[PDB]
Amino acid sequence: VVGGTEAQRNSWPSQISLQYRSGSSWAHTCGGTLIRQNWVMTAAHCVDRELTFRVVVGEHNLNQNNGTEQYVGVQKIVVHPYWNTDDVAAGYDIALLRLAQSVTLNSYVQLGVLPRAGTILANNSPCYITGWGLTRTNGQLAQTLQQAYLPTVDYAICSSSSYWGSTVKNSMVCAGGDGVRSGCQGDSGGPLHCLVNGQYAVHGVTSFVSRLGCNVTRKPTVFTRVSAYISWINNVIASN
Ligand SMILES: [Ca+2]
Repeated sequence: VVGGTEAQRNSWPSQISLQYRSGSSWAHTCGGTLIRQNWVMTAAHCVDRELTFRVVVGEHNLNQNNGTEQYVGVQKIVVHPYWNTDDVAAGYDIALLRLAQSVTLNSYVQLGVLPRAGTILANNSPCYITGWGLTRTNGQLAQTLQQAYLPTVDYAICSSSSYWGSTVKNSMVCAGGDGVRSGCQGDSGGPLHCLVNGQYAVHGVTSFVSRLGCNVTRKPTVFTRVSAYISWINNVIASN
């Protein structure tokens, strides 16, 4: 997250760190949202590579013991069937991970609340992106979980020529674009949390930013629109 501030430890208890085994250790690669005790919602693109993956819940600082972490292997990966790695702009950038064990819920580990199907936010709706992604374009991952205030940019604006044009689809949510604050590499798969009727809900799964850079004016961060996938999510969980 570029232009973020450090999240308080218990602000976003559904945020998870998706990690892969790298030698004797593990490397953070993507965010995710805990949606059942044994299911995580992430981006399809985060799991294109044939890697060994684990999920960390109750994580705050990637580089030190928080005393709150639980570590769980990924048992099964279900990518949306229409996802195409050669075409992120087509959408469908969403995947569900079934965990090998059910995690224990507490102040640091909670299920993310999802919006009702079909919900579209009015332009400029207040949201926060969270993640351990790069803190600058071509920079380094954060150590501590970061948050950035990123108001939505509706489909009509976001898909206009000076923004993202045809690249953005109605199955996506755009947020930010101020040239200062944005998602960045390593935030992919994580939540966009938006405040509606007094409650934060996870309206987005972080999907992409501009090839030109993370915080680029009029290139808001783009998210898979969770409310477009409610039936698909339920169908997968019910059949697995
Ligand atoms: Ca830690």
